[PDB]
This record gives sequence, C-alpha cells and structure tokens, in this order.
Amino acid sequence: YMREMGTVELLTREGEIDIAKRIEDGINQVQCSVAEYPEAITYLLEQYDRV
DNA sequence: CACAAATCCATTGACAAAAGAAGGCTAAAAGGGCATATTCCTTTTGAATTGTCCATATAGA
Repeated sequence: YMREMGTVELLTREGEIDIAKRIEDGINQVQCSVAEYPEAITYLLEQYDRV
C-alpha cells in the first residue's frame, strides 16, 4: 500500500483549487442535464406536495 | 326380598389469581456534523523445489 500511495504526488494549493473547480464543473454539468428533464421538475413538485 | 335413609358423582355459579397484551415511558443506541495547520509504519536434519552452472552432442563455418 505504501508504494502505491507513494507513486502519486501531492497537491499545490492552487492545484487543489483547480481540482475543486473541476468538481464544481462536473456537478453543475449534471445539474444542468437534470434541468433539461421535465420529470426532474415533476418529481420535485410531487414530493413537495407529499411534504 | 322390598322399602327407607347415608354416601358417592355431576352442573351453577361466582370469585380470585394469572397471564397475554397494549400503551405509555424512559434509558439507550445510533447518526451527523464539526474549516489556523497535521502529509511514507516498527536449531538442526532432511527432503523437495527452484534457480544455476557443466557435459555434451550436434549444427554451421
């Protein structure tokens, strides 16, 4: 385990910021893909009524 | 050998204890959420197999 974790190198602070921006990009892409789906709204409407 | 009485087995009935449940409770058990910065652990003996040279037989030059 120590070897396989030692091959990978650490991160720079700006590096971590880059990775975080990548994650936001992914999550926003998936939220937009959900947004182009009408039943994505229908399910939330039904659930609110349930509450 | 029949008729008169004391002694048995059965239901009425009620009555108290006991248990199966149900709810109301409370102790407890299990999640979840934490944002100055944390970067690589602490005795031999023998046999059988496996990896290492050696004899050697053959094939080209």
